[PDB]
Amino acid sequence: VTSSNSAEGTQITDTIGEPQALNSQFFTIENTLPITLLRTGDEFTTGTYIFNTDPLKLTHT
Amino acid sequence: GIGVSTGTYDNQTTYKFLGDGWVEITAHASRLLHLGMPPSENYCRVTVHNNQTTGHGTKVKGNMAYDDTHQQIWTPWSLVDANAWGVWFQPSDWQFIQNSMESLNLDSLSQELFNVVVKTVTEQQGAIKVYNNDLTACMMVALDSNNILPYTPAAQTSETLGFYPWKPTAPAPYRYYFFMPRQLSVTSSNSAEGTQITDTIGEPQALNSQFFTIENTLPITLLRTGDEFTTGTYIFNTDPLKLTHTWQTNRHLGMPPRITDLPTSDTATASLTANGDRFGSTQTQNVNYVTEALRTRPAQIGFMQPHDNFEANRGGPFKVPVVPLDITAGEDHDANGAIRFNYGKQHGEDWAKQGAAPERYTWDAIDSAAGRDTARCFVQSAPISIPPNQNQILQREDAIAGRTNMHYTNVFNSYGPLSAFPHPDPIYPNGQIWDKELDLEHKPRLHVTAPFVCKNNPPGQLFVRLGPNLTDQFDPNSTTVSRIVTYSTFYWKGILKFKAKLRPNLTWNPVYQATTDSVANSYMNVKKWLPSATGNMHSDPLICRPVPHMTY
Amino acid sequence: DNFEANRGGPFKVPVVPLDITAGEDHDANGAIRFNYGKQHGEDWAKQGAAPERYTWDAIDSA
Amino acid sequence: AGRDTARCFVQSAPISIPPNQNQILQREDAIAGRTNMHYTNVFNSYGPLSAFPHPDPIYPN
Amino acid sequence: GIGVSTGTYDNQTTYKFLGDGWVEITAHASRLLHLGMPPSENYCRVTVHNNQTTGHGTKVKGNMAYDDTHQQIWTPWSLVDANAWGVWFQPSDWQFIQNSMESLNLDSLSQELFNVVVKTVTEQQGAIKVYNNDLTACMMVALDSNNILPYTPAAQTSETLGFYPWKPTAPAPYRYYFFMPRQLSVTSSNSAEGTQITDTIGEPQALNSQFFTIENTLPITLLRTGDEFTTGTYIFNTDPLKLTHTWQTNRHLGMPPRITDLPTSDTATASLTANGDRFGSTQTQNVNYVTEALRTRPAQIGFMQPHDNFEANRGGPFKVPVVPLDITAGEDHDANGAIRFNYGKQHGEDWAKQGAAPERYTWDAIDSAAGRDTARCFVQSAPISIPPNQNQILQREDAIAGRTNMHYTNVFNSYGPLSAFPHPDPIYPNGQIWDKELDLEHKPRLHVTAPFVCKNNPPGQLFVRLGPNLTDQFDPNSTTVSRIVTYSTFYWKGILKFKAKLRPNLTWNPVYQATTDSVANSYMNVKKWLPSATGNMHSDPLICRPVPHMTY
Amino acid sequence: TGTYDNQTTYKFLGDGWVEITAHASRLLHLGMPPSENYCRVTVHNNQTTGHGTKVKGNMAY
Amino acid sequence: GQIWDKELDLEHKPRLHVTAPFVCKNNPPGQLFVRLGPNLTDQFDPNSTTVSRIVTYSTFY
Ligand SMILES: [Cl-]
Ligand SMILES: [Cl-]
Ligand SMILES: [Cl-]
Ligand code: NA
Ligand code: NA
Ligand code: NA
Repeated sequence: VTSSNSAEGTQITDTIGEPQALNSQFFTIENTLPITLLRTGDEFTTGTYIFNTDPLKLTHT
Repeated sequence: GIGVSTGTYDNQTTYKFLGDGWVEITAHASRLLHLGMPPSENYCRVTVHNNQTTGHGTKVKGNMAYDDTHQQIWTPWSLVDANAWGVWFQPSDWQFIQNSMESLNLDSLSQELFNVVVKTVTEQQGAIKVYNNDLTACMMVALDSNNILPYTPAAQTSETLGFYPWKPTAPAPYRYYFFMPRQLSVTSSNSAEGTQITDTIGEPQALNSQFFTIENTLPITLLRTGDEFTTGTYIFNTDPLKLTHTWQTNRHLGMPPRITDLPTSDTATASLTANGDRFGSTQTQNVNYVTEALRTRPAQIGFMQPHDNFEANRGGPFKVPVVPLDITAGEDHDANGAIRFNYGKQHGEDWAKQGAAPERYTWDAIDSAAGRDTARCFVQSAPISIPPNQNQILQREDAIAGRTNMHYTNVFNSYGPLSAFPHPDPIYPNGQIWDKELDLEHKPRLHVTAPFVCKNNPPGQLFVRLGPNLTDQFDPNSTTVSRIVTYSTFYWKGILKFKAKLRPNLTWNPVYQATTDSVANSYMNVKKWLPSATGNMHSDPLICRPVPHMTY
Repeated sequence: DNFEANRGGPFKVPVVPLDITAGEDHDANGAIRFNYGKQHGEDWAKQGAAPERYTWDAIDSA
Repeated sequence: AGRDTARCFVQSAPISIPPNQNQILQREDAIAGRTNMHYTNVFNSYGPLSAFPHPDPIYPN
Repeated sequence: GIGVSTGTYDNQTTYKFLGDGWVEITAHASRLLHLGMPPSENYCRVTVHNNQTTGHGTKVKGNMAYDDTHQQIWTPWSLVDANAWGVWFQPSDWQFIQNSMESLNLDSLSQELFNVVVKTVTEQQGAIKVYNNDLTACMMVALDSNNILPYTPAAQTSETLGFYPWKPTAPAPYRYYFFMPRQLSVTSSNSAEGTQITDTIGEPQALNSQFFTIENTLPITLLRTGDEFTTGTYIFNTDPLKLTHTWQTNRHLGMPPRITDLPTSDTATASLTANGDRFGSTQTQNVNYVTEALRTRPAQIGFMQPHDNFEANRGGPFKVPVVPLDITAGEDHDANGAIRFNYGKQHGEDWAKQGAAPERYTWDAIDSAAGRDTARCFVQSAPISIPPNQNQILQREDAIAGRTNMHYTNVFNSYGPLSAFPHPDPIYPNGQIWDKELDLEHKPRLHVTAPFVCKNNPPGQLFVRLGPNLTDQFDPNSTTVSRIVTYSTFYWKGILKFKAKLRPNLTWNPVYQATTDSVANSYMNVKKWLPSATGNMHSDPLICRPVPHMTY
Repeated sequence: TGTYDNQTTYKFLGDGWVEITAHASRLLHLGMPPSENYCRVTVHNNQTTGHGTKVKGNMAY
Repeated sequence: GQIWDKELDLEHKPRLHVTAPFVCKNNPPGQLFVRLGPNLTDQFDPNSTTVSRIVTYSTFY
């Protein structure tokens, strides 16, 4: 953290590190999901999903 | 039933897989206990007042933090407490669970006392001691099923049973807090010498006095050598504990901005489109542009906590607890509630180490996404202008109320409706496992000292003590007490069951695992978990929640 | 306008979108400003790289 | 569950004991150069770890 | 069936736990393949003879090891081979299996080809190429169920399918060895210049000639764009593979000698009773005493192997394979069969690396108890005397037949009825998985190139090729061939199932696990399994059998 | 292989309850990816001029 | 405005989200991914980093 008023000699530390073992997560679509191939005569459906959420008031207080 | 055992020793951990990744971890634990007669035969209302005017006293200026004054009810009873990870699993077990499972939950608890032996000591000449069996003598046992008596987690003061099966242990003596008024005024070393420090302790109050006795509240079982005692099975009702840690911070939530083009070489960077022309949303409408730092995120992961905040009630001053989060790059320990504890040889300290001083360790939250780097934090005046001149930005350096070291971050509370954070990590082996909830209408969202809080009523405390072994001469109307020197030993078996689930595996890259190595002086060197040439053991805190997990 | 920092970097802490009052204290009550393209509202006629911008002020007044 | 504002205080960290006047904020100290405005006046300690009883019923009003 | 897909892409690995620690690992693998027309339309009997008198030729003195001469039948067909660990699991999977399981076995194999597309290429002007669909064109497929044709494991020459799902691959061209006499004489650089090196290759022999054609031996399916082809499920019959390594060597087998007293301090040693008075047994009856080194053990763990032994048959000289065991402290690589292999970018090499040179890696057996430290080995004359004078002990230094570098260990064979050793480790991801057994009355106890050898008949090889796409002008009686430039692409899905069992956990100390780290330049640095700024991947061989296990 | 439909239909079940069914349809365009593989890209605006992070007081950028 | 949102996978969750009115109590609707299949040319080498593909694009409803 610095400000325009802040002394000129002051050096700004701006660093970025190497990928960490504890937090690295590399996913690929190919390896995690089943994939459907669609040629011109094909089509694809998700089927119906049911929401479970709370109502939203349409009035203000 | 003199010459026949009344129980079985068993300290093995068995895993039963029911399929679908579900596992039934049954931890058997057994220890040989030693119980000596109480120094006093009755209940005492003891007071501790360290109001010395020198050293670590409370009378010396600026020594509030050193306060130890309080009143307690000392009882002739002892408590058998096994509420600590170290009692149930051997290192490897903990490792295996942490590396392969992703969820863990308490299922049931059972315990029993058996093979009781009572002995008396008499003198001889040279003088040597002789030990005899008092077959008819007995040991008293009581179980508080409804938790009527004050809850006292022994793990908090390293007084649970020993973490080594082949080594004997002893129960901790039972004692509990009693109300006593306590006032202590605030001062600093700089503070004027003439200034007088008020250090007072009052008389027992009618509105808050509670004196309980085991004898008057619980049914007591007498155990002679041929007897044994069981608690029966207790069923836990607690929430599951995640065995993974989170890493996504507010900066990693959602759709990353779209890069303009792919890097040109393996060493190059890529650039986004101009701040002024980028799409997105912010909550600062004084500037016409979006940036990863200004961009609106769903909620706030982690939050600023007041440190090192001390508050005061009738009882006295005390350090307000804080949620254990990541200590960040900056390593702001106290600001993110890192926990430091000191323990004995029975609970980890190297047996070889000598001196009164205990072993100490500082636990840093595994999670890397909810901590706070106080140094890099700051608040900007609005309407917001960028860049800000020194008068429109409050940062670390700036001092509060003209105090060089007191910065805004010290009294800043960021907690709010949008705050989200992980659960404190379980700590093997010194950590407490479960905890009784506070009997208050409005309860806390969690406890710092334990991962599992009983929604209903927690398992009851197990109390023991030797029966007064009187001598030939006894007078009731006399305060004088004569008793035959007696002590006893007995075994304790406990059965703790967990329900755990094996982890999924979807990342392409290998994941971080808890391992051991041969590199000298490494924290994870195999040599630390092996015996020495003369059998000295050493059990250091083990890592946990090694595997990372998506937060959003 | 509170900024906090983690391993990742500095970031503006979000705030609950409430009424901006008579005083019109925008940032203090989390008004939301967003910039969007022609596909999502911007006038198709408008020209230039700059997107259209709008500031949403919570309907609630209490 | 009450609070004795007078005896309350905050200590700078890393924490040192005893603290010199510059590493401890207490009642006396004034905020924004105002004699009677102390930190306790604008301090909010509420948090995930806060627990307290329910207000008492008041007979007969 | 023109505009409709005929299959599903799926490359996910699913774990199904049946309980009791049993797991059903189902590995789905899918790749997009590219097939071009064959350079030649027919079968060729090609010969390779590197008999140059300079460089790496066989005519230069002492260059036997460089021999590459042989004859082969080159076929216009291509082989789809997925027999390699890298095809089925992503790094993390392998890690998870190695860290948590203790046993692994092959269960079933299934494959299918689908979504076939055939295209023709024609020219244009500026000249640019244009691509069109040949809807009516077809691709030929054949499956050798009974393994009539020569078995050719593509893993041996890094020619299996690519280890990256999102990247395209291609089948390897089919070819097989044909008998041809081959003689090459032994020489050394020191060997006299006038000496003439005999380097001969003979004419095809009647007794050993076998020319097979796909057309004449297998039924062939024609696949047009709307067709698809399935192998149906094959069931493996192989033995389980241990996922642990052994450490006990002959020196750690049985009852350790009884120490006289426990060490006096944590730094002290303990001593046994005098050699002359100690109880026990030895197989050297010239000395009246027992010692850990002389003491009789149950059997011999590991054994001495002849290296670098070259033998010769009609075909030519060849390096005799050796059982992959531990390379010891001494690091005697060739003496313990360490395996070194070179592979392409499709199979691991860093995509970023440039130059014709492939990436190379040397695999050292995980097991630490069966290797041999040639340096420290030795043979003592009997009757045995201790200590032995230089004339009654043969050691490393001593030279055989007056050759400075040829020591007895080079031609010593220790194999015998008492030899016991572990199975070669599986090698992810370059390693072959299963292998066909040799059709000889007396078979080998194992194979070096693969962990699973099919007791019965192995899964059949899958062959493919483009159908000759003729032009308007064609003459049969002419050797001239004109064909329309054609190529095709199609998908391949495979399903490999394993039966594996979760490991037990009984040691007190934490056990060695395969982990990842952040330390720069570490072999196990996370950065190796992540993509680069431009997407360059790198998949190095991963450790396996990390957990130790009792041998006796 | 499908039907285009972008109409919003209201179905009143009575008692004031309504079932709003929103149909939405669009024609999409998909071009091939610039790169065939997965990339670990980094963005670092650490310039010492303009809207860089190296200039004093530019954290927000 | 966004309509629904996935809840944060943390033991202690936020009372709401700023970016959306409906937060899925359970699991939210899954994301729909698409991409063109590599359309290779006559010349292709796996051991090469070089990629040649036929220019392709698609449209669908
Ligand atoms: Cl109980
Ligand atoms: Cl097959
Ligand atoms: Cl959906
Ligand atoms: Na600190
Ligand atoms: Na504003
Ligand atoms: Na070697």
